[PDB]
Amino acid sequence: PQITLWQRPLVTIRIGGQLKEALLDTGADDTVLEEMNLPGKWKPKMIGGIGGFIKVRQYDQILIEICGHKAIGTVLVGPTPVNIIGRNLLTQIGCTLNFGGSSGPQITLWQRPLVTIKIGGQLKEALLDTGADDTVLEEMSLPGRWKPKMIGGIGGFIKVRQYDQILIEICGHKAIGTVLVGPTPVNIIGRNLLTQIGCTLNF
Ligand SMILES: CC(C)[C@H](NC(=O)N(C)Cc1ccccn1)C(=O)N[C@@H](Cc1ccccc1)[C@H](O)[C@@H](O)[C@H](Cc1ccccc1)NC(=O)[C@@H](NC(=O)N(C)Cc1ccccn1)C(C)C
Repeated sequence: PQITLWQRPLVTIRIGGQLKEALLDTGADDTVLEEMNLPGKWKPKMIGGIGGFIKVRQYDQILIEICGHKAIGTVLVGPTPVNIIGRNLLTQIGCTLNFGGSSGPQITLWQRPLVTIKIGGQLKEALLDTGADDTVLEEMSLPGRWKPKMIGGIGGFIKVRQYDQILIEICGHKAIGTVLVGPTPVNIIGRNLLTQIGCTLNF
């Protein structure tokens, strides 16, 4: 199958005899599920994201079915707004990112999908992130007017500066779109620019 990124890549998993909805997320190392009470023992863990850390419980060897495909791995359970399928499970279902309509350059998720971007006129690297609505870069100087905005993620909300109609080159592809600038741990390329450069998920 192929998943487009016009929408959030939400899918049905099953985890127990339960269907759940979850987000297919290439920028997440880990898989995070909403609070549910599993039998088993767990380890305490702190995970971070945009706006800070939350505490989670780590369960090992959970089996999930993602789109008729089985995966077995570590899941973290906690007060997440959304169930996130991270690269630890996505690699097991054979999921790749493909640019150019389909293979096309093909990117595996065994490691973090980091690429070089050129943004006026520096090179940075950024994570290709199918779970993000928006593109968030580290603090930099872009020419143009901006406005304050707030965005959130795991851990909460950050204040960003929004610039519209900015040119960016992602792997030699041009995109012209909105970029948020603020105190993000990582440069994130989200669905707003991913779609411009013809990125899909395939398995
Ligand atoms: C779940 C965590 C275990 C995960 N963290 C994580 O993997 N690490 C910290 C390790 C790491 C380090 C360096 C590089 C890569 N990975 C995480 O938050 N990953 C982010 C990307 C990120 C990595 C590192 C630092 C900061 C961010 C996700 O991949 C990213 O897609 C998240 C997912 C998300 C979405 C909704 C709610 C919670 C989490 N989106 C976001 O944080 C964006 N927000 C949204 O898009 N929304 C809140 C809208 C929305 C609503 C509903 C559904 C989806 N999206 C920001 C960037 C604008």
